[PDB]
Amino acid sequence: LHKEPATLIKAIDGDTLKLMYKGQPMTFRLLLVDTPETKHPKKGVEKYGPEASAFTKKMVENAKKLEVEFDKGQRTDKYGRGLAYIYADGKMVNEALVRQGLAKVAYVYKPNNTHEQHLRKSEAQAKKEKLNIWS
Repeated sequence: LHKEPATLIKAIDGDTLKLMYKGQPMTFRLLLVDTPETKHPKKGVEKYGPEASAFTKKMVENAKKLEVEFDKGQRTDKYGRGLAYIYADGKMVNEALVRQGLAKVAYVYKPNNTHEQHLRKSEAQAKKEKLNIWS
């Protein structure tokens, strides 16, 4: 796996970003994590949804550098969203959310599961610490 640069256009939700990648504007979905949603009329603003969204937003907006890292499987989902691990100043946004109890590890689709065990370890720790959704 390798990292490539991207530029923030817009943070949309806890787990969805609009980036400029290879000169094109693109929506990215964070791989392997589910954050509570702010969107949807069919749900509403779920609990911690707003918190997860502010966390993702500040972490990507305050970064000097953003990088995207595709996994080994498909790189877009059926909605045309890029599927990637996102890094802000070298720190993985997907892991940060999980480590804070602001996201669960998603149902996983091989072969797009390279950082699966890393994330599940951060998730067991946030659980252990009873943070946010594990409160």
